[PDB]
Amino acid sequence: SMNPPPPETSNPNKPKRQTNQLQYLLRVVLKTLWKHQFAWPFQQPVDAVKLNLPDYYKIIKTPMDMGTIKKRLENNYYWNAQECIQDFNTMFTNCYIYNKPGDDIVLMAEALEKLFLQKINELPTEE
Ligand SMILES: Cc1ccsc1CNc1cnn(C)c(=O)c1Cl
Repeated sequence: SMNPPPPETSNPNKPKRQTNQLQYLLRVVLKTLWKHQFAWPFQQPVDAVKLNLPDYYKIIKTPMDMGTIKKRLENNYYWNAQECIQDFNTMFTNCYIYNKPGDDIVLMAEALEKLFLQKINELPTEE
């Protein structure tokens, strides 16, 4: 079973903003997670072919990854911070739903999620 098309990172029909919260989401939140030692499995869409996960996209119908989020932030895809926060949460949720407690990938997601929560706890108020 092939990979699906990746999530959209460009859509000229979609209204966009550059906001201080979205800037924080790139400069602080994404940056922190991206540089982490456990970031690598999450830096691009799950390649179900290479990774021999033929049931992945049967189970996971809203795929998300930090490669996609990074592109969405750098290319100003979002209207608001909540959209981006939802993408991160979708990414973590997918990992927990597909895998089992104590799997390496789940421990990796937990570490990244801890940092995610720490950083969005201090999301600045809108300017
Ligand atoms: C590359 C790697 C590292 C530990 S397990 C694994 C392959 N499978 C993966 C990869 N990424 N993600 C997000 C998954 O949920 C699954 Cl199950």
